[PDB]
Amino acid sequence: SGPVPSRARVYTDVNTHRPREYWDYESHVVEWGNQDDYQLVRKLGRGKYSEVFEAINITNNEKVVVKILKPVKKKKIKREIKILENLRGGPNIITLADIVKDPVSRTPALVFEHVNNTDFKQLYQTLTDYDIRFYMYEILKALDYCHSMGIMHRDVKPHNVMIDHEHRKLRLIDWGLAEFYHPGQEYNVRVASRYFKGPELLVDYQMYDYSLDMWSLGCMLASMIFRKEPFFHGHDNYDQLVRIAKVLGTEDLYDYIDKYNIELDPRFNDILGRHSRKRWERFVHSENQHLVSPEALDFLDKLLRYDHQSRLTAREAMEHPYFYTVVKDQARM
Ligand SMILES: Brc1cccc2nn[nH]c12
Ligand SMILES: [Cl-]
Ligand SMILES: [Cl-]
Repeated sequence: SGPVPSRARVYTDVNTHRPREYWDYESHVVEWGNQDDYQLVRKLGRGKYSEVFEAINITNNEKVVVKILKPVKKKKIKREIKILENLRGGPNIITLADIVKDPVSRTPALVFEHVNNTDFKQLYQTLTDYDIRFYMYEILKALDYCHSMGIMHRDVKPHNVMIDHEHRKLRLIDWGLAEFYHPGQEYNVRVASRYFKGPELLVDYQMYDYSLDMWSLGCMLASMIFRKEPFFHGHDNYDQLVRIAKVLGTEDLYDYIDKYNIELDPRFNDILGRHSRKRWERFVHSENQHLVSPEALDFLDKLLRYDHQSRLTAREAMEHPYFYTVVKDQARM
């Protein structure tokens, strides 16, 4: 018969208990402002597939970031707006300041609070042990918040984390793939960037939850403490699962597939083979050993599980011994 159903271990019913308007983004009515309140200063480098500008609010001479929404379903645009409005003011969440259309092209754009175009990817292979712990804890505050608000990010990766290293400030950005969690909803598995895709995405298990973000976070942590970018380096989406299976082992993979009665794409039958679960010590060498501790490996091991239900929640992660010194230093401000 079909795949075995799954529910989030935490924040399972939070959208059900909200008014319909909170999560029913298709029925959201946007008041569209005038892009002529803003003057674009310069294009920010965000890849071939993104149009983001530094701009000035000409009324108050404030710096902002403008994101021009490349043509895409109006439903996706409402979804990102409604999620950004719901999360506005949450810890380490980017602030949506305005929603505007070009008066001529009528192209929709999002206006955000200014952040420097310094993403985590530029910094996260040069950090101290303490700074990896510090910024991981700041990312967890954003994830525990959006999860508690019934939202999964689904595109957690270094490029989507903006850091002001001088002020030790972080923002989680690009909510364009984010969704509301509803118990029993089957989601699109064609989300996230290859190297950060959870096993649920790779084996086509659609009834996933907030725990997807916790896999992505584990991939980022592994890349940082082992200085191995990316940690799971697949040629394509099929090879991605093989790269995972060569570390996590095939026994736990086939147990996962059996537990949720997953129908494994036939292409997997040749390429997964048979692999032991590897000890993390295998990835430790003289140029990363200063970032690796028993605490870091214990924490990483609890994020990188095939079974999405087994992974730490954001709040459980924030309680791990890996963050004791960060928590203590925060309480003393
Ligand atoms: Br770049 C950038 C900056 C601020 C918010 C953003 N949301 N998506 N990309 C963003
Ligand atoms: Cl990235
Ligand atoms: Cl989607």
